[PDB]
Amino acid sequence: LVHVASVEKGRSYEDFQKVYNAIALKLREDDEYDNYIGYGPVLVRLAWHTSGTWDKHDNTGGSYGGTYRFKKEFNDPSNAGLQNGFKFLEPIHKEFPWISSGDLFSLGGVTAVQEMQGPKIPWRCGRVDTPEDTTPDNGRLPDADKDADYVRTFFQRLNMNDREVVALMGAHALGKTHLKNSGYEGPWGAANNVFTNEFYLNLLNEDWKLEKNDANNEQWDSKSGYMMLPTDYSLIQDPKYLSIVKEYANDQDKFFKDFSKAFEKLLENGITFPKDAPSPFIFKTLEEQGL
Ligand code: HEM
Ligand SMILES: [F-]
Repeated sequence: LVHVASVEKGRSYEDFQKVYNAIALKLREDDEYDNYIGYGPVLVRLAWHTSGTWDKHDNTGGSYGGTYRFKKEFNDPSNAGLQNGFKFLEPIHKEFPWISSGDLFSLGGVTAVQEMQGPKIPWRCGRVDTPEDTTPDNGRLPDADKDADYVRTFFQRLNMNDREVVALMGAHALGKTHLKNSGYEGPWGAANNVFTNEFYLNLLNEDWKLEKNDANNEQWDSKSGYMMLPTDYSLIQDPKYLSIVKEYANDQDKFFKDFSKAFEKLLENGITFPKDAPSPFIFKTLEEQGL
């Protein structure tokens, strides 16, 4: 199967800029959510979980179809907590009903990263809604208590290499883990809603102890109050991952650049862009538009 991108009929850059804007403003205005973290991180996760189902071998899942809107995907245990992101975006969808679900879901992540001072993430449009029968089964998203060979292996199915994996992981600077959702509890860092390389810095410069949490899973905790999933901690256990973690903890700049490529790619996996499609869009932030 091939998924051809198909621009929403007669729409162009500034149409999408308006949708960025709406999302970016609600982000600004509902800022009490999760004890002041806001919606940015949960939108980033939604963007990733809606693309992260892709299977490179047969082209199933992925961001195209917006399948997250159907009961099966929406209630995947791996998706617990994301309801809040969909619930944020539902009113934005009603105001721009002409946008595909795939475009909304993925644009949400791109907006959230920029609005949190991350790099610009070129974004392309033309995900087309597909029917309920195209929804991938549960279980394509990664288990948290696994190791480096598990993470490398898992991410091969997304066509991501070592660099992309580590870059994309740095997204764990945003938000926290929530016991009721995933069986883990605690943020990865302090600058909870600002996109930085704090993730690689905390990985390397904290003294972690392995511990049981109240759900009876183990996680690596620091005296500072931070945590790391075993998959997170695996990135310093693997010598080839360690090297790239060092690079990013060192050069926020090279990380932003790499994350930007990986995210767009992640968000576009599975999609065939016809030869005469529009170039990727780069959207202005609220601050660039004087807010
Ligand atoms: C081995 C790969 C990964 C694993 C095992 C993993 C696992 C998890 C878990 C258990 C949570 C906490 C969920 C909760 O309790 O609310 C989480 C949060 C999060 N993940 Fe990942 N994740 C992975 C990769 C990624 C990627 C590739 C991205 C995006 C590029 C990402 C972005 C986020 C964000 C932004 C949050 C926090 C959401 C919030 O605070 O509500 N993660 N992840
Ligand atoms: F995640």
